[PDB]
Amino acid sequence: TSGIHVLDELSVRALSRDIMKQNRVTVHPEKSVPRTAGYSDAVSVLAQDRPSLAIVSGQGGAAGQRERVAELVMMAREQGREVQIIAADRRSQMNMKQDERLSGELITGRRQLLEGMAFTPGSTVIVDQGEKLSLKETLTLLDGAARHNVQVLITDSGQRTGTGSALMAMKDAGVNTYRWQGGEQRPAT
Repeated sequence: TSGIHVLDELSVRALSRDIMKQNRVTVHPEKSVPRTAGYSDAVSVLAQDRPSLAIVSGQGGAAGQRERVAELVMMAREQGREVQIIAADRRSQMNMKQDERLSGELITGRRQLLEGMAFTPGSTVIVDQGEKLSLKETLTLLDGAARHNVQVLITDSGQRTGTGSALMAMKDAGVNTYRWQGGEQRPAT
């Protein structure tokens, strides 16, 4: 009875549909209405809940959009929790830059990537990406961490014409929850 306001995905389901309503918003190029905050408010609220997992599409602004989702990472900075986040194909340049918080403090990126050991899965992951090649590689490693306290918050920059197709794209990255184990044992199949 109590604790029924938020469920495993009921909260995420409602905000995903409203965000898509602006994803294909009836906007004319003669007077395109900018609204980056439209999916910033819908998606940011879902992280305050618990299960971080939604869809977002950008209309204009590429450099400010990558730093914007990183503002969400600050909300985790105060909560004593680091998070792994990847921008579109522009993330490579961000690695040289973006030293205000992602210099190397995600969470299990220490021994699991360099020596084979495992790190306490308990981070939050959000991957904003126009290209889908970035979404699939991030998804494979994230699968192990998602078993514990992790989640996928992502945006996109190529769903303006096809958004539902992008959802299957992430699923094709190897992520598959069976019953006793997910796709953690499927590094490439």
